[PDB]
Amino acid sequence: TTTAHSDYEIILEGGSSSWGQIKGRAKVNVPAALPLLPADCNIKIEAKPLDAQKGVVRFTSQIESIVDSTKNKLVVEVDIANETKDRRIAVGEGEVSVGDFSHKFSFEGSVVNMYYYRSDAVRRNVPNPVYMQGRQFHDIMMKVPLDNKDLIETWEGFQQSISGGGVNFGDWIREFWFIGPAYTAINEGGQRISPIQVNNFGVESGPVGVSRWKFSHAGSGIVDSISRWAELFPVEQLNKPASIEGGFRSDSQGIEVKVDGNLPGVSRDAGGGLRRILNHPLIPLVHHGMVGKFNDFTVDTQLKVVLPKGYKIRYAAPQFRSQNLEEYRWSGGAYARWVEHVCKGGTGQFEVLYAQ
Amino acid sequence: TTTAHSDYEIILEGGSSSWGQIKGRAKVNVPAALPLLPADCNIKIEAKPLDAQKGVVRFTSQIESIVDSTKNKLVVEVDIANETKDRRIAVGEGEVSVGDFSHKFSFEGSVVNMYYYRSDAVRRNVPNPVYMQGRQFHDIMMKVPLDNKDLIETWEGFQQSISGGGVNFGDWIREFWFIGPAYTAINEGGQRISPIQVNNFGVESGPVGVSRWKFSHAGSGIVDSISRWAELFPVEQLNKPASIEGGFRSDSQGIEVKVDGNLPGVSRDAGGGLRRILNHPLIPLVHHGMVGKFNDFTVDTQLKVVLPKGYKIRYAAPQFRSQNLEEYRWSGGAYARWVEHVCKGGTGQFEVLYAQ
Amino acid sequence: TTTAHSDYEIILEGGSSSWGQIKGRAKVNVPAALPLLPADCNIKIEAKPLDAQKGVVRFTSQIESIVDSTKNKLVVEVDIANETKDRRIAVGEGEVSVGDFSHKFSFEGSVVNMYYYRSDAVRRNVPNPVYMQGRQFHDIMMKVPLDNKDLIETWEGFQQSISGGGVNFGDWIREFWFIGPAYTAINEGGQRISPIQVNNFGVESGPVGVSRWKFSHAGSGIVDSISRWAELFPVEQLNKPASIEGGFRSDSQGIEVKVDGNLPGVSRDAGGGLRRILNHPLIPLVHHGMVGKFNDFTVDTQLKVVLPKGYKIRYAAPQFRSQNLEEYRWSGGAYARWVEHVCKGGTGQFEVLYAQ
Ligand code: BCL
Ligand code: BCL
Ligand code: BCL
Ligand code: BCL
Ligand code: BCL
Ligand code: BCL
Ligand code: BCL
Ligand code: BCL
Ligand code: BCL
Repeated sequence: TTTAHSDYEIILEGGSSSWGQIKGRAKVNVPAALPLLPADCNIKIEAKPLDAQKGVVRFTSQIESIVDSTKNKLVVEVDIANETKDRRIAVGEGEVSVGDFSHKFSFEGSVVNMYYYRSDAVRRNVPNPVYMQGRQFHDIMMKVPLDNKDLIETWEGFQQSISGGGVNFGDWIREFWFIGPAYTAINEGGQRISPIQVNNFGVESGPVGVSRWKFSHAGSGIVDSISRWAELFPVEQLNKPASIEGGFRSDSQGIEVKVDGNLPGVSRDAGGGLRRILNHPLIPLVHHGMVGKFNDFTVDTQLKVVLPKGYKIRYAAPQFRSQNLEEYRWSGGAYARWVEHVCKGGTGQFEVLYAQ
Repeated sequence: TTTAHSDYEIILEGGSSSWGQIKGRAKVNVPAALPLLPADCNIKIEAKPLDAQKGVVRFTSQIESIVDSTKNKLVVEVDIANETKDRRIAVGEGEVSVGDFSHKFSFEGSVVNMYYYRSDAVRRNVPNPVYMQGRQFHDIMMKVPLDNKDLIETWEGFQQSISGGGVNFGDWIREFWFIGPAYTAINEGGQRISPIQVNNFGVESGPVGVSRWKFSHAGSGIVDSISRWAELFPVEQLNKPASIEGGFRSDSQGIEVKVDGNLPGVSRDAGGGLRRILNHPLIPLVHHGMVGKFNDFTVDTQLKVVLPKGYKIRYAAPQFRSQNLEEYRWSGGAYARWVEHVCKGGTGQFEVLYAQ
Repeated sequence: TTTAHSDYEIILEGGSSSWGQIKGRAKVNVPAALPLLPADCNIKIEAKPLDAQKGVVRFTSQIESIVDSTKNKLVVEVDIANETKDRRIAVGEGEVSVGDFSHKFSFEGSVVNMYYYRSDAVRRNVPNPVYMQGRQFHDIMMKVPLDNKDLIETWEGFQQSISGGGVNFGDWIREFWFIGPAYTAINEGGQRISPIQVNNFGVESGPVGVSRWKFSHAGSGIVDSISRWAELFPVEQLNKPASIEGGFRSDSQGIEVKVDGNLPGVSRDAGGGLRRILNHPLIPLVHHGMVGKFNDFTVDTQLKVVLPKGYKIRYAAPQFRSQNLEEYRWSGGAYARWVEHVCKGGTGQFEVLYAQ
């Protein structure tokens, strides 16, 4: 039969901490939807405080994959900091490699989040606001050394598309950028991508391809990068290194995945002396929903939540199945149906409130 | 197991009447997709003839909900009438309230429906036309007394967005307006929303926020508000009050709903001396289809149709299961699969033709 | 219970041939999603070499349907040839008929495919490239004799929409053109349709409606008409007539279909001395995915592959169930789950590599 076997774990820190140790694992005997298989991928993300006075974080990521025998790699190292409550800045470098090909880059970017409104009538009356509409502005400057024949070729293609295309370049680049079903997923999350504005495009003197470009993306409220702008970057809680790792193996007969992290932001002040496990980000559910409906499956799942010592759940919906002091478990019944729901694209709230 | 239990009833008036008494009830042990739960909502709609000579209808609606403990209310009272076969006019007032907040409004609007074509080649050859492409133009003037700090604040935000945004205001307002997955649902129904054109925005003298704005929406044929413009407002059949009521209760473990109404338009002349139960509106099926695929379910359903005395079904597909004179019932087999189909987004025709 | 019963067959030619005899049949006891039923349709397509020196193909198609008792017919005869590796030309004629109505047409068109990039870094490292982004330009000149009242009426409507609409005509025509859920399907495949540009619209002297119009369509890589431009027209392999036939019967209780063809392009050089059955086109899967999720179903399927004499499979994923020399069969297990997957919108690769 078709069965999804999964295990999730949440271990929460108490006091003034929002930190949690999270774990996930799943295996399902269904094909992945990728038109090129097998596909294996590993991701690691680390965030460490560089300067707590200026709120500078050193964010490092490494992604390695094998897709239909092609070996890929992305490495990135970036310094991130808020400048204002709406403007964040990033300065970094990295390298992208595919088989016998590689290219290096350096960049500087500013990202400005703009909520469409501010209302005390909403703030006073909605205890847990979810959908928050807005638009977010990117201004990117990037540099790539044109140190091989392939980089020269692609740079020349962009020179032709930018000069030839005119107003069409910034418009038509969107379907090049959002390759395959990444394009389809834009509308799926109530998201919009503006045309690209080219401020600078040129070759510096070996030769270096230089560019400065801008775009905005917007959301009707599902887009967490906009609705939860401050929360998604919990620099104020980063008093030590945080890290997350994920990995999957897939082919036309199965998918297997494991995630483990230790990071701030797992819990949040819910008000009235209560705390919550953070609201589930909506984009992962909505996007995974585009693949989660291709095969009927039974659910064999368990969630384990371990609160800090002397703390207890005050409200849980779906209700936990069993308890032993600070440890709570969810399996079968209502929780298994919620698991099926969210794997298929559902965004139905699973809420956990705790205190003491 | 996961089971959808539902009951539907249709009681038809005969002679020159298109009226029917409709009833629906359903319960399913699945979470709702709302990222904020529990959520309960009740709706009541009434339409009464004010002036049959001018074809003026008094349309009143009241919606009350509780979402994650927040109490909401919408009350609206409107005078509606056709001016031409394409232009309808509406003059009304209402109130929107959320928790400790409330605001009143008055409005005047004109809505012009424009079918993209008229063809006798289509009219002569298609006995039951469904997809009809068109565009529909709204021209709205609205007034809100700015009688609290919140209204002043929001009005000021709109003053900044309208003057600052310029051409961007009418464009970017769409993702603010179609909150969360309402934005996603636009494309889902083959629907389009034009940018908003601001004709007037200002403060009148307490202070009153005044605005006049325009937009058009279009459809490729699924949009019933366009394809079935005259049919959706059966003023010619409104010789007495019509009314409909609906209510639901939902949380992360279940959904329960009941609908009951007595209204014209339930049956329609099918031609050749036959009558049909009206074609199923496509938008409800297509939109509910965005939530109906999150959990596998078994179907426990029944539809009961009661024709007027001495009338009989001449054709039914899916075929009814049983009959007793003017009463017909559908359950199990083909009908249960059609029920599953339409709950998931399917628009497959279920046709009932009757006469005598 | 709900069961999809299907049988597929592939018989491959060897040596320098890419030709294959393909067969498909399926029956499922579910309603079709069409809001007008019953619906039966037959299609026949033939391609024959007219001139191998100029690479001219005579492509003929005939489509006949009955939808809710309305009898329809489309007949087309066209001369197609590549002019360059990016530009193809078509010159043809046909007739569209619905019930008591009919109209004839003649046309000339050029279609220019434009891949967004060319990269040797991609070519050297990706053994089987799938997503290829691009845009494709249509330039159509068409003529219809206005020999009945209906043609005069529609021509007059277009005269009003073109002169009245101005810039709006080319924009709003898209929802008229992509009737019903054809509009929704555009975004679904990561596809874009540009506004129509009208170069010529007029009446010639009986009266003939004349028009010249242009549009482009683009894809993020799922759009096979763009990604696989040369492959979808295998003129170099057309040394004799190729033909395909398909037919379906559907209503609110069932769907039944059969396809049979004999055509080039069924196999392709995979490199390294290996051959593959061609990559599955993504658009059919993605589009059928919009209807394939409305009813849970069990899978009763078989695929039979017959290689040319002395050839063997070197790799198959999902793995074949059984073998007897050059004959291989897939049924149950992993293949049945892949069948369920692709019927619901999944694009997960099923790969067959063979040699000798
Ligand atoms: C298909 C399954 C669903 C899903 C199903 C569930 C379920 C079921 C539960 C949670 C729970 C939680 N999930 Mg979730 N969740 C998804 C994806 C996300 C993402 C994300 C960035 O993608 C985030 C930030 C979260 C966040 C959270 C917290 C709100 C919460 C506690 C952590 C936990 O138990 O994790 C468990 C870890 C996982 C489910 C692993 C998810 C891995 C995702 C799919 C990303 C894999 C990326 C891969 C390794 C690399 C991709 C590389 C690119 C190809 C380049 N989820 C995916 C899409 N999630 C729990 C909760 O609500 O507690 C109150 C809970 O019970
Ligand atoms: C995802 C939705 C939005 C988006 C939302 C945001 C948000 C929100 C932010 C940025 C930020 C930035 N974005 Mg942006 N961004 C988008 C698309 C782009 C594209 C592109 C070509 O598509 C580019 C070039 C950029 C460029 C940039 C840089 C200017 C800057 C830092 C990026 C970086 O370091 O990434 C390197 C990172 C990776 C390669 C992996 C990231 C994987 C995912 C996204 C991580 C989620 C967190 C995970 C669940 C938990 C991590 C825990 C660890 C313990 C830390 N964005 C899309 C349209 N972007 C950030 C910034 O610093 O601005 C100044 C910022 O705050
Ligand atoms: C934000 C995007 C990342 C990036 C991410 C990747 C990834 C991921 C991949 C490549 C790959 C390729 N990249 Mg790179 N690449 C960047 C910058 C560059 C620059 C440059 C001078 O800035 C050049 C010449 C190249 C060149 C190339 C090709 C040689 C190579 C294969 C074709 C292709 O898919 O191109 C894709 C080209 C781009 C993504 C960006 C090109 C930028 C141009 C030249 C200048 C700016 C144009 C405009 C203002 C902004 C465009 C925004 C992007 C569409 C997101 N990249 C930056 C640092 N690039 C692929 C590869 O290795 O294949 C074997 C691959 O998988
Ligand atoms: C999920 C289930 C499907 C659905 C499944 C079925 C089934 C199954 C049957 C019909 C049947 C009919 N339906 Mg239907 N139908 C839906 C929604 C609609 C809507 C609408 C405005 O939403 C309309 C006008 C109709 C109209 C009709 C008639 C064509 C026909 C006879 C009435 C009847 O039996 O009703 C029964 C009543 C219902 C199914 C209740 C539907 C309630 C919908 C979901 C709206 C609830 C709104 C809620 C109370 C308030 C929302 C407030 C906002 C949040 C602010 N349906 C929903 C989306 N319908 C029958 C038929 O074809 O007869 C020939 C039949 O057998
Ligand atoms: C729904 C698809 C279209 C749409 C289609 C139509 C159609 C069609 C008509 C209007 C009408 C109007 N619309 Mg409009 N309209 C849309 C979006 C809007 C928006 C907005 C901010 O989104 C606004 C402000 C308006 C504004 C207006 C007013 C000018 C006018 C009367 C509205 C009213 O009284 O509602 C108060 C009503 C409610 C709060 C509840 C309505 C719930 C649903 C929509 C009712 C369906 C009927 C139900 C199944 C059966 C009822 C039976 C009873 C016995 C009567 N429309 C969307 C884009 N609109 C009507 C008019 O009079 O024009 C002059 C008209 O005929
Ligand atoms: C057609 C839309 C309805 C309407 C429906 C609702 C609903 C439903 C809700 C609110 C809520 C709010 N409304 Mg109101 N509201 C209208 C008219 C107004 C006017 C005005 C002077 O005309 C003002 C100042 C306000 C102000 C406010 C906020 C104080 C409040 C919380 C923020 C928010 O969501 O705003 C939303 C603001 C709007 C929907 C319209 C603002 C119109 C502006 C000021 C003038 C016209 C601008 C432009 C020409 C047209 C915009 C079209 C709309 C986007 C649909 N509304 C009209 C009568 N409003 C929410 C609330 O109570 O939260 C606690 C809430 O749930
Ligand atoms: C719903 C089912 C899926 C589907 C499921 C499968 C399965 C399962 C298998 C293949 C296989 C193959 N399919 Mg497929 N396939 C679909 C549609 C397509 C289309 C197309 C133009 O629509 C093409 C070109 C192909 C091509 C191919 C080859 C890559 C491969 C070998 C041929 C074969 O076995 O065919 C079998 C024939 C069919 C499945 C019939 C498909 C008929 C489609 C739905 C079109 C019917 C049109 C109708 C008659 C007329 C419409 C008229 C309009 C209304 C005007 N498929 C549909 C959408 N296909 C096999 C493979 O991968 O081998 C390695 C395999 O095992
Ligand atoms: C499908 C995605 C694209 C598209 C992709 C392409 C591609 C790719 C090509 C054309 C070609 C042409 N297109 Mg175009 N075209 C689109 C929409 C249109 C529309 C429209 C009103 O929507 C029009 C008027 C045209 C017009 C034209 C003509 C200029 C020309 C020949 C058409 C013809 O003979 O069809 C008559 C055909 C039919 C009525 C049936 C076709 C059914 C499907 C599409 C066939 C698939 C092949 C099947 C799986 C296997 C066949 C095997 C046989 C043994 C041959 N296109 C959409 C947006 N078009 C071709 C050309 O010659 O250009 C110069 C060409 O190469
Ligand atoms: C590429 C499109 C095909 C075509 C495919 C079909 C199909 C399929 C159907 C009709 C049907 C109709 N067609 Mg025809 N039709 C074409 C050309 C024409 C021309 C013309 C002088 O060129 C005229 C006057 C007509 C007229 C008509 C109507 C009398 C009739 C019913 C209304 C309707 O759906 O119209 C649809 C009208 C069109 C599809 C095209 C009209 C073109 C106009 C007059 C001139 C060009 C305008 C602009 C530059 C380009 C528009 C592109 C299209 C939107 C795809 N067609 C060409 C050859 N037509 C329907 C029917 O028989 O109903 C009983 C039907 O099912």
